[PDB]
Amino acid sequence: HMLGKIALEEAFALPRFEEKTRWWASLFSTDAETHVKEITDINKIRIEHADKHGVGYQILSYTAPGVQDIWDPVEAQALAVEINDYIAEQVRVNPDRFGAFATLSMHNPKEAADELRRCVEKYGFKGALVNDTQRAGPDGDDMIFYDNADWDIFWQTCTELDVPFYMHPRNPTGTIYEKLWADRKWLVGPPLSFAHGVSLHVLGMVTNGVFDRHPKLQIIMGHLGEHVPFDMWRINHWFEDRKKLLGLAETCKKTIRDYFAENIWITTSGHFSTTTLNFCMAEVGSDRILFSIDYPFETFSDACEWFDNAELNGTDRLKIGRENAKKLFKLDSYKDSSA
Amino acid sequence: HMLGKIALEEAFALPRFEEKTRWWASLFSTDAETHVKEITDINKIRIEHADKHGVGYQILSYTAPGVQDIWDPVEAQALAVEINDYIAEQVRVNPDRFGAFATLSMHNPKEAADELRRCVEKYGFKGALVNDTQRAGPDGDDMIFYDNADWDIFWQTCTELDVPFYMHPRNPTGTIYEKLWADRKWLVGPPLSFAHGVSLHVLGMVTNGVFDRHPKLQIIMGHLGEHVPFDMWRINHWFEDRKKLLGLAETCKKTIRDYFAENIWITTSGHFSTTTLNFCMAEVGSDRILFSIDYPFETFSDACEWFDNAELNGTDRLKIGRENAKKLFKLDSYKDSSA
Amino acid sequence: HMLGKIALEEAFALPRFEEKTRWWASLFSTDAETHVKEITDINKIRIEHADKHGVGYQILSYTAPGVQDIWDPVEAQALAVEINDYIAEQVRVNPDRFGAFATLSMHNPKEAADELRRCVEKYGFKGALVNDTQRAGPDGDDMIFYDNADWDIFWQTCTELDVPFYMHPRNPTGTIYEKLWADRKWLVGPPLSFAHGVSLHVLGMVTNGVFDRHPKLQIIMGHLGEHVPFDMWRINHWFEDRKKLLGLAETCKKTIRDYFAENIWITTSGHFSTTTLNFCMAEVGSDRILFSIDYPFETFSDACEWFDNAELNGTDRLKIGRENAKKLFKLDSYKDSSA
Amino acid sequence: HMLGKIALEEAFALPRFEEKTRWWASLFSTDAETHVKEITDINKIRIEHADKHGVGYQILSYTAPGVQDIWDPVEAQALAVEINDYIAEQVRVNPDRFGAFATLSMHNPKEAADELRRCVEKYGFKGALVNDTQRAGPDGDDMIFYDNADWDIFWQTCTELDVPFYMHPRNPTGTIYEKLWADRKWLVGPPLSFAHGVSLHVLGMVTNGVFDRHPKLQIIMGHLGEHVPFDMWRINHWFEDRKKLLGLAETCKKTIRDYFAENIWITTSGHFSTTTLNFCMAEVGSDRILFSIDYPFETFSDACEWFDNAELNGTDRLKIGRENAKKLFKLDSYKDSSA
Ligand SMILES: [Ca+2]
Ligand SMILES: [Ca+2]
Ligand SMILES: [Mg+2]
Ligand SMILES: [Mg+2]
Ligand SMILES: [Mg+2]
Ligand SMILES: [Mg+2]
Repeated sequence: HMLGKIALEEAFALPRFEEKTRWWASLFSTDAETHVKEITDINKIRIEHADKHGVGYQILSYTAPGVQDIWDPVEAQALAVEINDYIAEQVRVNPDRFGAFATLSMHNPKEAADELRRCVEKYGFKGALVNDTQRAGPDGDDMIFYDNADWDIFWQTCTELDVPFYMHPRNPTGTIYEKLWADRKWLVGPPLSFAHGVSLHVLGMVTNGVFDRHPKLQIIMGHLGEHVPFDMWRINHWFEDRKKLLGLAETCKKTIRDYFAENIWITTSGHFSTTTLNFCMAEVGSDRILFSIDYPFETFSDACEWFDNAELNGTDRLKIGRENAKKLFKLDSYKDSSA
Repeated sequence: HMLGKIALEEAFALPRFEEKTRWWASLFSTDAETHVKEITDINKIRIEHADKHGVGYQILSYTAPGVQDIWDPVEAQALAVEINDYIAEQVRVNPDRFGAFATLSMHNPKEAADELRRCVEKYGFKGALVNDTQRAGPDGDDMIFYDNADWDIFWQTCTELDVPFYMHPRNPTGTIYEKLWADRKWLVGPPLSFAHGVSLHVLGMVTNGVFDRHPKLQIIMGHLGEHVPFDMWRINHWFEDRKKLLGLAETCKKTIRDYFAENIWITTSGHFSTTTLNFCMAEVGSDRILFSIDYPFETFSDACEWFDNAELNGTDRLKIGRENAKKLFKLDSYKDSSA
Repeated sequence: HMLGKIALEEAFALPRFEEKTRWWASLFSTDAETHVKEITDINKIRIEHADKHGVGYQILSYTAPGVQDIWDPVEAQALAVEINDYIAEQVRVNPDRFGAFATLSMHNPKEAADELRRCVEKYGFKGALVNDTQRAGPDGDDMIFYDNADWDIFWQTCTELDVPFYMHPRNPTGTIYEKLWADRKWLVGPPLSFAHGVSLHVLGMVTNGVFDRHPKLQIIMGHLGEHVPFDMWRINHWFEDRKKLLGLAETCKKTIRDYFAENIWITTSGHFSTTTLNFCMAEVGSDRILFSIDYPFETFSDACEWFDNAELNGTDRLKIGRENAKKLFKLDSYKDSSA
Repeated sequence: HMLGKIALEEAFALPRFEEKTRWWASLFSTDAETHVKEITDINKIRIEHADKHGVGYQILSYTAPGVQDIWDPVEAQALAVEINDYIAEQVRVNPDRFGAFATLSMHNPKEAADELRRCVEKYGFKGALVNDTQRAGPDGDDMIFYDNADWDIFWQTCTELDVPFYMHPRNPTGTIYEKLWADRKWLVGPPLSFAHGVSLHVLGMVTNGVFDRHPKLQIIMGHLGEHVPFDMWRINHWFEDRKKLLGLAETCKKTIRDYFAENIWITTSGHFSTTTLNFCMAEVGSDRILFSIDYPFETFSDACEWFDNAELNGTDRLKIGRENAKKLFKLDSYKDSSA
């Protein structure tokens, strides 16, 4: 019933990466042929789906693992630039229906800062979406986290442009994959490993003071917060009543609840559960929750039939469905934006 | 107000390991001197606390990381035997207040099976409590998981004795620690890493068919299920609607909800949140939730004041507080067991 | 697709009361012709609905206001006897699909007790269902309540036979209707007036000591408890911390939560809300919640599609759907009872 | 330890009505002497409580049953004028701690509108608080409801001044008390009768079109909405899917959820339940929930210790504790308003 919804965990892939798309689809799709067409399509099938399910605006982003899988910094940077140029041309076809997040190589803070700036200033991109850590090292076995002082120049750019950063998952790779996941591989992705990566990274940003140095910074997590709201009580207790008396306070000046009120957002991507949504409204607050889908790994029908029909007060259905995002991303009018 | 409560995530340490106890306390306690005395005491301070807070019975278990930190199999086995002999003598002082879980070396399935059998048949231990994977390899960088066919002999022993297995966390070590945790070390333990280990292991047991080969097996998780109930909807969706059409059904014959109804238990250790408890009652069911404390990392006061005073229907307060555990562990009478 | 569900707020009417049936339908049905057919049918339409929606067993009862609308005691008693004899003959056609509640005139405690006893002993009825207070007095403007010593012989018959009593609503009538409802007539029935009557009556039983004199007595309320769970905290507070220091304790010896654990049941009739069900699971406990429909005022489709597909743990879906009622009504078998 | 909280179901009585005050206290207080002192005090005991419990601002109102108990219209109106003049003088001593609601005789719409207007324009009162229906008729056994066209001039005055109307309960009286309550008298007041009256009246305003004729009108209910949120699903179902196909749509143009998003507020007075608050956050939305106490029938300690320490996200703690009310009542400053 609700129209003008905004979705913002919505992936695309370059047409020239069909092999990579099919490999990823072999893990996460039950219809590879349909998946290939849907993840590459922008302006036809995606619009048909959105027209049928009351989605007015979609903020598109590059599929995982995307650029974060690329450990050669020169190749990674060139791919990020290529993807951003590509999607900017695609969204120009229907700008009243689509915006985009920047795709970044995260090998170098200044390089990523400059490319984010290019995307926002040249193309009007709405923020950045990065698939967790950047693979690095001679054969990609290292990983680059962004929760340290080397990345201050990048987070300062996010706050200067006043745009959010969506911390999306990626698959485990290298030694981590071999040690923890190969022998229980069906847990890779949405069932468990994705959330383990994102929650580690975002709570690393918390405990390493990123939101203290950059109190304006907005970080978004999918999948109703990648487990974190479930342990809001336990994290807060073990911070305020334990670790904050042992040294954590030196690099973490506020409570986990403060950071969720001031800095962190969660979306409903891939987690179409009213019971869990209700629990998140208590632990995080409806003001900090955004509707999203996770297309094409999830269907518009599943996400939108769920949300349109969920038992929910009308105030929060409007906020989660579009008004929260309209404010956060400073959106102009779009289809059914005031319907 | 409720008396005769049962707690079963309650740790002790051997008096001769004071240095190890102090190191662990430097991470997880704000009063090392009191912690040292409390984790070694069995029959005096522990009883004073329990008498003040309506705890009739405690099932004791060895502190983490315990034997799972020991990668030399000969040393590990000898320590497990030592600990079990020690605690059996300690609980004989007040058997109406204390039982114990077996402490095991998990280097070898048959060895662990035999020691569990010794503990149950000789000492009347109530089950096993193991701190996640067993460190192994020449310098302890390897880890032994129990979700495979080599461990069938061990899980068959659990079901033959009809006793549960409590999958407790341990700290990350070796390469995993260096790669994921050293640069965000305040997340080690209760704030995040503990739950990541246990949930991986237990969901590995699920997806590798342990509960299919051993449908009577009962596994217990602390900390309200180590995130898993939060993603019950998402795991079930990505199993039944995705991975089960891609190959998971070959080694996983039931739904995640079936396994929580038939095989898995959660406790309230270290997670004194009525809002989260309510959400777990919806996702898991009050019949599958056990009260516990996590002493001495948590206080009796915190856990028992919370639970005694939580808004809760009287049926579930009695079940979670003691009647669920009385049935699961086939308990004879104990202090206030019918009060 | 749970099978073998039990529903027990399921109404029929005598064919000879068509004019009265059409008047009730003019208030509470959008399709009077289908309503007349459905409320008078026992063994065809009703069975077809149950076959399509996984309902194995239904306990049938007489429509409201029913005998409680009849203020002439002789006419009322003869009608009750007629109804019970009638429904006994009809449910003989499908004893594995139907049981019945006794229909009673509640003008006289001994008369009602004798007729309940005849129904149970002669016909195997499962209990009694009564539409709130009995209309009485010259023109029916008086009300007979059952929460007093005159009714002890009746409550004792319920506990002796060990069958429950379903306190169903009826419409407001006479001076009460004129004074409170006529100027806001769209609130009559399920929107408000029904719950106001039942909660008054049942909380009257509580505060007048009925469950103290008859501790084994089981009372069932529909519609998730007619508001009472919403105020569980508030009622308990204003009893234990206020009124029970001013005189209530003289006739009310347990807490409201005690009575919901020991004496009171709620059903899901006409209240197909998972959010509200979850809240009742917290305030009342899943052990004390029964599935029901409220057919034909509600459809099988609405009730069963909601419950079959509600997000709920498997343990509580089985209990609420059938196992709670199977135990309460001592059902050893019926269609799909162990499906 | 949230400071600057706003409470607004906070009662006073005139010193000259001591006998009436002691009678009300005999029903609803366990300490009559303290009650008399607290309900008549404005500027000493009340301020001390607020200083100790983080309440910056209180909107005071006259005790129930108040002017609504007075069936002589001339006496009732003179009493209202007296009360408003009185409380205006008392709150001048602490304008950064107190505002007031108008006390009204509701015998005549124009008379009430004129007195509300005098209170707002002359004294800066914040709205009106009325104890349900106005007693009227020879011996006060009649009731005046406000959900009809006669009261349009009054509702228009509320929207013109842009101030809300608090529908507070009163005791049942006369024939209604005798017929429904006298034989179960411990249910009178907070346990049940209060909510039955207020929900009847407010849902009467809904179904008689008051919010359609006056879409800007704001109505406040105490006690987490007097049961209505519990039946949000059921009311909405029986309106939109039943009664609105039989005639309700002629005088009721929006859904019940619409009216709770646009016109109706609930407060936490006398209902210090986080479980129930969470449920109301789902059914009503945190934006429409206001903190309040119900002093001196409830203590500051109970209300404020509950709310200050409730598990709640930080965003909603600030909104419910003060920011919602700050916006509704256009408060630019008061003690600790931005603390
Ligand atoms: Ca006919
Ligand atoms: Ca005096
Ligand atoms: Mg995604
Ligand atoms: Mg522990
Ligand atoms: Mg019914
Ligand atoms: Mg009040």
